[PDB]
Amino acid sequence: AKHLFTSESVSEGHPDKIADQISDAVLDAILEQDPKARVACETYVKTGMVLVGGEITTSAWVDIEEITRNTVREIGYVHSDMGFDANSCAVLSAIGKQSPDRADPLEQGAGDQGLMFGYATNETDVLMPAPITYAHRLVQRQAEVRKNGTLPWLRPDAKSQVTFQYDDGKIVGIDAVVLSTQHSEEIDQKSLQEAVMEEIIKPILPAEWLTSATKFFINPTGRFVIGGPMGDCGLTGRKIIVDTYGGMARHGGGAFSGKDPSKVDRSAAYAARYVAKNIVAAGLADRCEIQVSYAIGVAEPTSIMVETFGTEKVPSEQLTLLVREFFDLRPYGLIQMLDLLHPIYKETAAYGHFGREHFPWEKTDKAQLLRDAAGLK
Amino acid sequence: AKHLFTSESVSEGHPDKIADQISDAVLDAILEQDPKARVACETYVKTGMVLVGGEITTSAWVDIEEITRNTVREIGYVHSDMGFDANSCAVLSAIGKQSPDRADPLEQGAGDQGLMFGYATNETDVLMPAPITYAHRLVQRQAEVRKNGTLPWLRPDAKSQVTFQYDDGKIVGIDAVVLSTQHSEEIDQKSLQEAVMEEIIKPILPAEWLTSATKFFINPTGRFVIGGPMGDCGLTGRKIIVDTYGGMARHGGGAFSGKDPSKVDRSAAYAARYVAKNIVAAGLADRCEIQVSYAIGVAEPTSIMVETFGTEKVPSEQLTLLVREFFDLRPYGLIQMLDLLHPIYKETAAYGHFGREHFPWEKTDKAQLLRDAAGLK
Ligand SMILES: [Co+2]
Ligand SMILES: [Co+2]
Ligand SMILES: [Co+2]
Ligand SMILES: [Co+2]
Ligand SMILES: [K+]
Ligand SMILES: [K+]
Ligand SMILES: [K+]
Repeated sequence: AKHLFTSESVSEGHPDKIADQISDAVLDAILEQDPKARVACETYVKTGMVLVGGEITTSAWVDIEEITRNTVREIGYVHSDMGFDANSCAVLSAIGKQSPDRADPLEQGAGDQGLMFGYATNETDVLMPAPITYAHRLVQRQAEVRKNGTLPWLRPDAKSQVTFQYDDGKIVGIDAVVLSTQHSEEIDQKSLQEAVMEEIIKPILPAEWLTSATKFFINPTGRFVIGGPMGDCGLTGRKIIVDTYGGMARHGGGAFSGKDPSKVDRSAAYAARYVAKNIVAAGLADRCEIQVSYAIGVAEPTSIMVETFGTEKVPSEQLTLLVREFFDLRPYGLIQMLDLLHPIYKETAAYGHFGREHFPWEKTDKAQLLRDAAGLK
Repeated sequence: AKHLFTSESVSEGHPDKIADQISDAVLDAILEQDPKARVACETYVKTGMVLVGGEITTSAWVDIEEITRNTVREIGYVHSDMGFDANSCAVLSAIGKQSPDRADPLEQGAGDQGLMFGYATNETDVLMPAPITYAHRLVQRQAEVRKNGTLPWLRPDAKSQVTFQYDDGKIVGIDAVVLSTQHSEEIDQKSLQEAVMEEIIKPILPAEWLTSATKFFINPTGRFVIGGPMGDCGLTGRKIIVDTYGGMARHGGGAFSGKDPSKVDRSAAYAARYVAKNIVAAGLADRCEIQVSYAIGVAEPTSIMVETFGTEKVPSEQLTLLVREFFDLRPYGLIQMLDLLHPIYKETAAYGHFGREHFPWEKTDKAQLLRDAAGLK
């Protein structure tokens, strides 16, 4: 049966992502010097202004200003006529520093409560929903061609949204595509439309999916010239769905960036991506969504639900069974199973935390063991 | 089949909610004077500090400081030993003001792109998932008994999380309950546990659902004495799931508070709650989730999906059909259908935007017409 579904993505340099990247840049920077630092670092950015505020608990000494400005420059906001300059905006910070003050460390309990969700589906090479995969790929492409002089009239800020029509479970093709890139005053709009069609859209989207019918909307309102923080507000934790799975699978409250791995909100979610992906690369089901939860000071998850939406090749009790045998879902266990105490996190902060294959949670190393304990098959 | 599911809520005065309430307090305050003001007003609160920053476009003159402080006082943070004082914290603001500069206004296009989701299910009197209903009810109760001198040793900040076990679709009962209230240095912990059991938990949760087996965790880590902004960070748009449906139904990126109704992220989501609830009070299905999307400058939604998860009493094409006949889903249509240009919004900012019955989107006024166009039945 037909039905359509949509998902959105935004580039590096959309204001909430500028915030996400800065936070994580500070997370990495401390993790480089002190892999066991506790950090929670929420950023806010606004037209003149980056306020990076935190509670951090570490040895490390790190230069918030310098870190901030460098990140703003990588994204490329470097002159007042863009809307924001990395070399002259104000960076205020408000980071409270705490200097660091059971038998089996794996038994330490959850830092805070929470529910968190993970998905995979075999609809993609990366085991991700197609819409969120393609939306991310449009916006990536736009930062790519910007950065590499191909299309150098184009400025950082940009959104993509792709809407896919499916008949039963099966992607039929692409009903609409929308892309809106900040660009210089130099280029004008029909010429831009050809360019993004040539260079961002046609080389990313599968042709078989595009038809005579695909409604494309490229800068629909025209002249997107000042963007980024100018006239807008980024805060960490706002593009929370884009981070995940574009609205295909569910979400607990929680944001990732600027939280170190002791934070279940990040880790437990990475681990759930990891269990669900392994469940599917193993041929245990076609789609798998999984809810974990935790309660403060208990170590075991208060809840595990698995939902393979009628797509299992083994009954489900047996599934949740081996969910538990192959995975240490306790707070310190996650951190062990995925080897998290490293400065890996800024790369996460833009184009999808998931679907991207060199992160510890994307590897399908438990594939076979899951298969051949799922009976033997 | 058994499986469990969890949802979380937080009180007024959890820091992200303090932010949510302040933003919305400014939204209402302008809407009182200028119902057509465009406002987007993101707040950030941190130990000394409320930064309320915005882009606003209105006639209205309003006192951000005074508004902020009053809201902080209603929640009750009123003395340094709580962690935050409404009468002496600093309120900085950064609001850019713009003074206001097609044939059928209903045809004006979407302000921005987005996907948004709505749900109902007949699992509750209010047509909401039970977990998110009960979690909100625990935290409400805790603000209630605090505020009305029953339990006056208790301070604002608090979280609840309830985990429900279901056999097929049918709530069986409550596996675990967690509640963690900030409290004065006066009361200690065993005495507090009796009190919250007597006065917050036993009078809110259905008894038939509680058993011999219900794992209750009340202040698990003990002594929650300073809370609110002290040592933490609120930002608007962080308790985004709690706002919705606790993780039962899906989410687009988007936050509500501090956005006026021209903002699809709010409105379209309220309208989706409205269509889905009417679909179920009409007996068209048991659970209905609905995805709407929009693209910038188009007026019609780019996408409508309805998902009545095998629970329809009419086939689905016919459903999406009458989804379209009974509802004006265009940006200005939503605003018409739900009569939004009023100062109604601060009440939204704490305990659930939905499930709460005197908001324009909760009324089931299209009930019958939907029934008797759904064939006649
Ligand atoms: Co935003
Ligand atoms: Co949280
Ligand atoms: Co928070
Ligand atoms: Co948005
Ligand atoms: K964070
Ligand atoms: K959020
Ligand atoms: K907002």
